[PDB]
Amino acid sequence: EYPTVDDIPVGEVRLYKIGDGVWSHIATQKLGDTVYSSNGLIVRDADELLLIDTAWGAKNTVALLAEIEKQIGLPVTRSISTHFHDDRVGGVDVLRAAGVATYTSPLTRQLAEAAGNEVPAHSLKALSSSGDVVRFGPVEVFYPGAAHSGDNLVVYVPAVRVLFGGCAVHEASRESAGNVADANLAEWPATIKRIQQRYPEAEVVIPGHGLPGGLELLQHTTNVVK
Ligand SMILES: [Mg+2]
Ligand SMILES: [Zn+2]
Ligand SMILES: [Zn+2]
Repeated sequence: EYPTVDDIPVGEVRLYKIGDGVWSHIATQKLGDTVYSSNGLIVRDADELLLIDTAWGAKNTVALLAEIEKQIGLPVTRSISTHFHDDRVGGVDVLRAAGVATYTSPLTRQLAEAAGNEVPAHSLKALSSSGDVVRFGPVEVFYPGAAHSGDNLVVYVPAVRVLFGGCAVHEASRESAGNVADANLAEWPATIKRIQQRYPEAEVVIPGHGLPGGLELLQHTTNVVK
């Protein structure tokens, strides 16, 4: 039932119910010859929605908003981007066009600027050192340390025990580390442990790319990082 690269053309988006008031969004994108899939999150708060990550580009993010408005029928009022790469901030200008208040960590804004990528407008201050946590509407935003990138954050929804691990967590089938050009492989194991120790009751763990699983995904990531 979970969408993969094989059932979504580039330029379409799909939503998938994870629990009460929680969906993942799934999109696709081609770099050169390779097509990938990518996951974000949608969390209901009263009569509004908080978006976690873009759908990897402006065309995908417009379609994300259209799918959200079809399937759910509530406005996206704020967004959070979980690191600086295009699959997280790519399409932030689409969000701003639509009146969305876009947030990320200060480091993510600096790194995104340095990479020539779109930059969320507002900083989540108080997310500066490994271990920092802030509450944000219906979720916690946790900065566990460097791993996939120096700035990567995870988002936990406590009501329903859902952890969006983003690109710091690999899916079950993935056996290679991936894009490690911004990675901190030395620190990635300690970062994962901080996540495991913080969210031991998580029922679902969603990676940045691929299929969701449980908490087994965290140690699987430590194994893949070697
Ligand atoms: Mg870019
Ligand atoms: Zn990335
Ligand atoms: Zn990614």
